[PDB]
Amino acid sequence: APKAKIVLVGSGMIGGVMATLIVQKNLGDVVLFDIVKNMPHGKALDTSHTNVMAYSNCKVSGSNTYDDLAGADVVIVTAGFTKNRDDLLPLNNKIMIEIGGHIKKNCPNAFIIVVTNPVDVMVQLLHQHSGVPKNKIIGLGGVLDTSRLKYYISQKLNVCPRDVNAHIVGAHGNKMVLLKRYITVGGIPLQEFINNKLISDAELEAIFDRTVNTALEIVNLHASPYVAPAAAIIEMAESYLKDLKKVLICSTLLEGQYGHSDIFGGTPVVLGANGVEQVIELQLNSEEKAKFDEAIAETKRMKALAH
Amino acid sequence: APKAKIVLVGSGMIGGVMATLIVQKNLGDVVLFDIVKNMPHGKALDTSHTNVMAYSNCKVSGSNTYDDLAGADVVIVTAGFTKNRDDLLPLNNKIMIEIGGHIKKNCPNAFIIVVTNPVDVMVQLLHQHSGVPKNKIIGLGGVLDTSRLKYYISQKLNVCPRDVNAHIVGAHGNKMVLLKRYITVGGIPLQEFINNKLISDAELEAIFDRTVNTALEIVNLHASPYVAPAAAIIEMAESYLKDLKKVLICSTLLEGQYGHSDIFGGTPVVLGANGVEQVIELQLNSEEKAKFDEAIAETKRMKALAH
Amino acid sequence: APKAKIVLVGSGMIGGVMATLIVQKNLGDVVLFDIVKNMPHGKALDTSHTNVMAYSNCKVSGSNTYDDLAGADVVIVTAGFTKNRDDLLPLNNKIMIEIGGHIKKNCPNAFIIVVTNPVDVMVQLLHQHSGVPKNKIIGLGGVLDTSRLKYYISQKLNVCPRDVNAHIVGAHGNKMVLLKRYITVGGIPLQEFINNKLISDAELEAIFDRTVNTALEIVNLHASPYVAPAAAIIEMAESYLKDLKKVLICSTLLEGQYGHSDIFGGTPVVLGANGVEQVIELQLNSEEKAKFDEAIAETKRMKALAH
Amino acid sequence: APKAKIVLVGSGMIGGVMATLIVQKNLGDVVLFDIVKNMPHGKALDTSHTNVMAYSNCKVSGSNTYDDLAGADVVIVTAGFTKNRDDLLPLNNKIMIEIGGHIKKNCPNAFIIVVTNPVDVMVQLLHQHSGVPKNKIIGLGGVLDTSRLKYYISQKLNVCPRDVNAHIVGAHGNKMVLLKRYITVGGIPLQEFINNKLISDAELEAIFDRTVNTALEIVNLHASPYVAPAAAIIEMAESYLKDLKKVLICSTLLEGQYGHSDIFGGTPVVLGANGVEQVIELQLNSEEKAKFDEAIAETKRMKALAH
Ligand SMILES: O=S(=O)(O)c1ccc2cc(S(=O)(=O)O)ccc2c1
Ligand SMILES: O=S(=O)(O)c1ccc2cc(S(=O)(=O)O)ccc2c1
Ligand SMILES: O=S(=O)(O)c1ccc2cc(S(=O)(=O)O)ccc2c1
Ligand SMILES: O=S(=O)(O)c1ccc2cc(S(=O)(=O)O)ccc2c1
Repeated sequence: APKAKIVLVGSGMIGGVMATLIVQKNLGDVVLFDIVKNMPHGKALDTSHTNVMAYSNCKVSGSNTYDDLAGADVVIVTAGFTKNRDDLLPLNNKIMIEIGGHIKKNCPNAFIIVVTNPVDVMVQLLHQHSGVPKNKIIGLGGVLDTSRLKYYISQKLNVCPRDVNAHIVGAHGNKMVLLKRYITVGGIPLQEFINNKLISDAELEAIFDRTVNTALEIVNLHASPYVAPAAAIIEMAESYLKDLKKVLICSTLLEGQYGHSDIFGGTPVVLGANGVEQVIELQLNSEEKAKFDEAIAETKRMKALAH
Repeated sequence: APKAKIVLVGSGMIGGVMATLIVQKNLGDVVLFDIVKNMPHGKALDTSHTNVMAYSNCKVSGSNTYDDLAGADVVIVTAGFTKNRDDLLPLNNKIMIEIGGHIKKNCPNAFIIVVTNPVDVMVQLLHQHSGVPKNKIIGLGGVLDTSRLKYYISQKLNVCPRDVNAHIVGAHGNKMVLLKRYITVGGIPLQEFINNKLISDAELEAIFDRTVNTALEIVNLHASPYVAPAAAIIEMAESYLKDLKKVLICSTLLEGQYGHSDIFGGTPVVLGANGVEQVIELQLNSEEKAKFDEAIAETKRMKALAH
Repeated sequence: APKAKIVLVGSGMIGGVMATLIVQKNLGDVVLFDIVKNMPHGKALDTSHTNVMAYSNCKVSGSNTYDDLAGADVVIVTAGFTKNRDDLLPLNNKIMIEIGGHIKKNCPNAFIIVVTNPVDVMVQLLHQHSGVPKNKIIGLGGVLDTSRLKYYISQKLNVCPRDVNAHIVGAHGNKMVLLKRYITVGGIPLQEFINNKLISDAELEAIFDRTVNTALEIVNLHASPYVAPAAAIIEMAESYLKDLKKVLICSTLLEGQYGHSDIFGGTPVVLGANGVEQVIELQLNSEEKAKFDEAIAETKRMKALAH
Repeated sequence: APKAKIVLVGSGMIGGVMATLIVQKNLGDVVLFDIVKNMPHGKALDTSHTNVMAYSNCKVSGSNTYDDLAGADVVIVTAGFTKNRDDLLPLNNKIMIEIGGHIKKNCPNAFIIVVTNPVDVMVQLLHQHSGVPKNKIIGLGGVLDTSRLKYYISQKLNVCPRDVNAHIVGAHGNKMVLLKRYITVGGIPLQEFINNKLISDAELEAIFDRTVNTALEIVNLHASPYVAPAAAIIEMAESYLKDLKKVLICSTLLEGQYGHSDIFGGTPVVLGANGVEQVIELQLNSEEKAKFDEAIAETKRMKALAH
């Protein structure tokens, strides 16, 4: 059908919330692909029954066959080793290479979202091996990182979480650049709320640290982050599929923005029917740019080790 | 039932989209009240059948009896003469008085939203005659006025309409204060988009004029505005009912904000389970404040004629 | 964009709720077309601002130009004289002819939904003059008529309205065939609820009469039916657009079902990406079929007068 | 807040999709309670960030303290040993006893949904130890079991999954009673589709076996069922919270229906603001009743071993 076909390359925990949310939102047919035998068929089966509860009609099928990438409109890549961090780099590069090959053969016109960490590295590797246009591949980062910052501020301020807006750029991971100057509450600069003593500078510094360290905080609580990563990816995928043209911070190919080329980094983009319709370059000051540069340098360091 | 009871005092065009949207959103039971015999029963009947299409369960009933205000959780007032403008003032004051009396008797604990124009005048009159607390009554203005500004900018910029945020304050009507400095696009100050030549200052001045004159533009096109007014009111009502704590610009009692007391004017407020949970005072400069003052003066002029 | 283009040929009251609901549901871009100068531009403007409140991104534009049918994915026809009934027949035939011509020229691949009454007559006339395939054009009837029956029963039984299912076939209008034997409550035959004394046969006979006479009841209450007609049409259009494959009772071309050919009549169909994917023929008994025959005869009588 | 408080007693896989869906649907504040230290705080944190993506405002908090049951409006019990089956019975009885004690002390007015298997046994044990009224506690079964049957049929018939309705009664588990006679497609008896050769009797027998064995099929595919169980529970909880009055098949206290008293079994009930508002007794024939009796006997056998 002219229903979108959404192929989830990797059927782990992120894959399993993504499938669930696609059905809840009736976004398209789903393929849960994985290298593990049968498991994705089992998850797919479980998930398919929710069509009833949700009043939806999305097929959800499992796959242990790469050729099921054929005809995909959207491909979401979570496959990769997670278990030092740097030693995994060349192993995951191999995974990106193999997936990129299959994308180039089976669905060269697919919109691709990469999640595999370190995302700003893996997304470019997949970009290079899949051959897809620069506007048709992006990496998960800023939507997810900002959800934490937005949420933490909204709880202090007692407002709707979505009413806090905020920008985190450069890279996903420990070098993420939190931009205090670009935080708003109901469209109003956060500095007004600081001036008013509704939230203090010291509080915000604790929230910034908490934001950066959230994955680690969840892992030390003996859980792992996958629900919010999944919702963020679906917000991105949905903006493409429904041509919403939402402004969403994602890892995209830089061509001069922030003084950087030939690298992917986190910046606000507009996602619509044509993929990345606009790359928005924040007019950073020199102090913010210095931090952006550190993010890019780290991405470059890890990319060099990936080969 | 512990379903909310929502009483629409006035069952005209705004009333009829409001009832429709309450059912679409399953927000609560609806009473379409009006002084016109039977018409609200007819609209209510029509609307009730949509429960099937929407998978909802909201009763929708008509009423020609004020005592059906009893037990209302939310009351929305659109009743009033619309057909000079100033001569209608004392006539609509009489309507606010009569409604306020019935609210005080039948539902003193209701959250009240006033739409009747000029809203910043009528809302205070109803406040005074209903006896309800200052945090439990508000007027429609800024949500609706900003929807126009946000929408027009979003079309120029090719972004999701909701991703433009903007503030219009002071009053509804021709003295509305559009604050250029408080416009953002995906949380980013609009000035960046001006610096970048994505939108010009002259364009924005045309959009500001268009925003102010939108009711008149719709009326000269031989229609009348009621769909968006209705959606805006429901966004407000929904924030209260579901305790969303959205930041929404509404007419509320001023107690010193902007140098003004003992008057209602448009400002961002937070709407939650406790009504107006926060009144947010924008840190306006002297030039913006001068325009705010003109808005208040006009409200005061018309209020004096209402008595 | 690959957003659907939905053209509403007729921008009256039904047209105005349809546009509103398309935006609420983010279903596609909307054109409000009408022969009345400027009015559809005014309604379209009003409606467009709701994109903000709804978090949607659908263009809503007015049109006084038939060529704006070009590229329509879905066309919904409400245009026609409403103000005896039979004398309007040839006048509305002329309207169907003119619209069909423009559909054939501008959007031969559009899915068409006809509302203009008497719908079972007008839909076939449009079918003949537009040249579209039999699976790509349908008429509004059963979804709307059954909404009333389902709703009235659900109120007596104190259950979710959607949990009552029911079939009304043959034609829209006074000859509609209500099939008692095909009513269920939560999938359970209604006869069990009658056996149990939760609802009586005499009650159901009053509900059947009320269902048939609902348009007239609304009109005698000094309103007119347009909200539910609009929601029903959007349920149909949405099933096509999103390939839901809902079972919905609509006027469709009969090719032997119920002993009838070369005529449109109300029966359950399945609406998906391929239009009418299945025509379902209820296995009526001779008594039910006699009533079906009367419905068809009346449609035929009026069709003969249309030429 | 007058937001509902929903306490999930057990924060495993079912608990984690339930929390996610409550936020997606903005249904109320969530507590993920578990005996495992910190894990529910970690899941709760992850889940809380989705408020941003979903435009919701639900708190999601973890808890290792039973007294956080205080003020719960809805309590959902998934805690229990899963790893023969009968040997776990007295162990899980102990868990129901401990939970029931805390419910009686902290939230005697809560609506309770039990999931712990065997559900028809555990729900009655919790009923007895919590002291709550018979209309305020139910067990998960029929909504979930029928989702499978409805889904499998809808795929054969190429219709919207929700348009298949079906009844499975008696008990959850291997003795579930699938009632062929109560299956409909778009409200039309399934036998018509059999008469028409759209689906065969032998196909349906394979689908019935598949339905019964679905948990086992998922487990043999190296997954486990938790997504659909979660969606089904939320459909139930949502019907209560929003007073939808949906007809949903659940385990409830029998007081003579089907010839059975002093036992819980699966039957259609109506869930609204007053809990179980109606217990609906299907008018089973002697052959269907014999199978119902076997279901009850097995529940009774296991209940006897639980003490
Ligand atoms: O590249 S790493 O493996 O060190 C890495 C970086 C960022 C991450 C973010 C998350 S998040 O989903 O919590 O944003 C989870 C795991 C991560 C791993
Ligand atoms: O007070 S007036 O009658 O002049 C007045 C003011 C503002 C208005 C705004 C609208 S709007 O709904 O277009 O915002 C409609 C009618 C209005 C009438
Ligand atoms: O053909 S008539 O003009 O007599 C006719 C038939 C059925 C109708 C149904 C409705 S309904 O929207 O109430 O179903 C409204 C007007 C109608 C007019
Ligand atoms: O009581 S058992 O442990 O044998 C039992 C019964 C029914 C079940 C149903 C499911 S289901 O979630 O697949 O319906 C899962 C586990 C189950 C365990």
